[PDB]
Amino acid sequence: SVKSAIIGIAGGPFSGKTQLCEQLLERLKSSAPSTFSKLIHLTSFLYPNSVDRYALSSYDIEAFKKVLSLISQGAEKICLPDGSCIKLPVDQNRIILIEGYYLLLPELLPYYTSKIFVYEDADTRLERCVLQRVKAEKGDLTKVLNDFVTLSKPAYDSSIHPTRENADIILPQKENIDTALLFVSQHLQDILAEMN
Amino acid sequence: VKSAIIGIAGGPFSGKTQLCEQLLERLKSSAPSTFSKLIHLTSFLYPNSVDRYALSSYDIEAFKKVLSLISQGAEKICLPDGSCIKLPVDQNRIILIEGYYLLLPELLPYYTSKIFVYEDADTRLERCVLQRVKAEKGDLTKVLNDFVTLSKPAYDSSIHPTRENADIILPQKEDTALLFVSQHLQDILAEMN
Amino acid sequence: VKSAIIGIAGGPFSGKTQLCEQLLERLKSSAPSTFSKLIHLTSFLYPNSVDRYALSSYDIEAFKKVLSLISQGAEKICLPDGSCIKLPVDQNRIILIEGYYLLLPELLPYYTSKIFVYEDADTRLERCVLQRVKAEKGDLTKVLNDFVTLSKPAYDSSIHPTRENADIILPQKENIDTALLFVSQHLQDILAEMN
Amino acid sequence: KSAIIGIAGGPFSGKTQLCEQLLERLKSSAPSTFSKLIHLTSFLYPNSVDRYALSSYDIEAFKKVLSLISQGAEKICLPDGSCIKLPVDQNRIILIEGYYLLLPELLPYYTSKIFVYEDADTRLERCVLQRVKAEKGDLTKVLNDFVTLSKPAYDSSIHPTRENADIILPQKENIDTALLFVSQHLQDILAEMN
Repeated sequence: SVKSAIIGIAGGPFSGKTQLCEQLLERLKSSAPSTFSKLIHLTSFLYPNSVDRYALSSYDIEAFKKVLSLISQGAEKICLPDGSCIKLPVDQNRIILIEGYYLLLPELLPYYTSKIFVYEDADTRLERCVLQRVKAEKGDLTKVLNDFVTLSKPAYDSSIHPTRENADIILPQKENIDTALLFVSQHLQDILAEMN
Repeated sequence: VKSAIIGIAGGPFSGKTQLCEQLLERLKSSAPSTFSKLIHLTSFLYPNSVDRYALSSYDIEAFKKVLSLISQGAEKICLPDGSCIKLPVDQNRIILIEGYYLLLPELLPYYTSKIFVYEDADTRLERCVLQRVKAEKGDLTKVLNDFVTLSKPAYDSSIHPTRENADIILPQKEDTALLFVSQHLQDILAEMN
Repeated sequence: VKSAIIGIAGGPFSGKTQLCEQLLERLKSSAPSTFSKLIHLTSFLYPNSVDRYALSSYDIEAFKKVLSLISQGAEKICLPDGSCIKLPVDQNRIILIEGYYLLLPELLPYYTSKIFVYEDADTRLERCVLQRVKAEKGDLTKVLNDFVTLSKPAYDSSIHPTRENADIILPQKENIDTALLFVSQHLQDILAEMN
Repeated sequence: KSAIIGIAGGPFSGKTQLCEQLLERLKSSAPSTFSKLIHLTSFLYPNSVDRYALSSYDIEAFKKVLSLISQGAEKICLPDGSCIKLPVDQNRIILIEGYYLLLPELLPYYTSKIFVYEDADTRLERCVLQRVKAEKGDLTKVLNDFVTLSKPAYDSSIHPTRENADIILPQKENIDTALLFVSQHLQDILAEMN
């Protein structure tokens, strides 16, 4: 009865996957308002008091698998290690967008209806990091560079990057990605059309 | 009055050609009222080019002008092949194009969609030997030599860096890319109507 | 009693074993009074491992003990495979070690110097089948399957990201004589400092 | 008699600083041996807004300078106006540094071929630390120069040449380890010269 679609959107640190997911969510609100849609952040599954948000070792992957299964099974309430609880309606079909670094672990692949990897080069990602944290939020340039390079870079190199080819769709990031946005939104509309 | 151009690029032995042949047959079976045609970038090779992989073997400006004419709604286009195609002006047009260098910067603005079929070089070499050696019974050494001495420098220096000009990169698993791109063409056909 | 440890890593079918033997020749002929020997990381595999490429198949902690013992000047060291290595204590010693997982963060402090033999994936597969199919007349299909299904995930997930831990990355090609000479000169610089 | 050392690398990889310190070490340690550092930027086309792109480089002029040093000519002038006098009574060590030294056409002229490798985010970090934190330039303009000009040039034209090097030296934010490696290599070349 209650059908659910899960979209895993992975990517490296500062690849803009959250903004991309908000844009997809706009299309879902306007084109399928009777379908329940929601964005979930993999960071809500960080272990409590984790120091390194980039490292795979900081993520409760089993809790995430349990949440994925509960969504597929038609559950109405899911609670996350965050402390957050999410009401999932049972009088609508559901499409859950999920966003994070480690969505494409082999162990996780069978749970997704669709799999996307937001690909951006390391320098462009560092540029986004600097423009957000230094230019906009007036943080300290050296500390921001060091957080990126000493913490985010080893995590990306060892654990995130090798999962990128597990995606069905790799989205290369640019100044304007409107065409790729409509490819993906049309794909999600096709998913809901078959689901409904 | 409307024409849709779909560029599907990819490395040597990435299967992009068969991908477009299958999409072409699906257009023939499911949308005969729409004009569909597949153009191969090899139609723009220079005469008697020994190296089909190398960028230097391709008349890129001739390809840019054929693309521009298709974008402007031209009714007849002629190729360096010597062949000429009539594109009807009383039908919507959906043009599949396949080749190594479709995603050079100067060509990017003409496409309705830009797709790169991605595989790792060892995967592509495996495909190359399974076709050329196991099926065609070619000499393993000569096939490996063609791949590594001719196709690999071309891909490494001239094809690979264009992959990020695509709107969509399809990592190939050996069916997935075919389903995605056919659904994409259904959406494009509906929007063009 | 001084010891220099050279860690030589690389992917599957990168030719690092052959390169290490070439380095060994130059050590034998150039510094015969220094003890030199090549050790393979494959002697630290767990018994009856089905996947020789996977990191999970390697007793890395035993490898760390052996590195520590070599540095401490030990004379006899036995490996998980059953081998025992006699290292003279009346000579200085240079130990070349060869394998997939040598340049892993935890292991970096033990090496006197660190090399990664780099080769692209397609040329490594070419080496693989030219050895195993053209020379050894194995089955082309099974060889391709072994490379792509077992060697390739191990390399992509665990070997490749360690390559930039090397002091020297050696790009593989038909003629590596210039790079071979560079590395041999480096190793004799190490020996000259040791004496 | 003659040694040509090509040290290539991407934008903001520190190959210039490394080569400068190698040249100064050569001045102190082998003063009887003629040492000179040639910058590929001396072969930029006039009024180049993009110093990174291959198309802004007079490569043919660079190959002719390479051949003239190989043949032992006594002066070669560079497109920027500097001229090099090569003594006929001295051994010579020519350090060369630049993005495109490892184009295939140019490979045979070198005694040694080195690529200073660093990841693109590390090189952007070097660029920003040097030109924003140290030289007090505008962060947005520096980032735009790196990403819109240096990055396409590196990705399409510098990167693919990197495996033409004999030796790739991986580096992080500083250049000390590469400096020691190449310093010892130059000492071995000098010993061979005597």
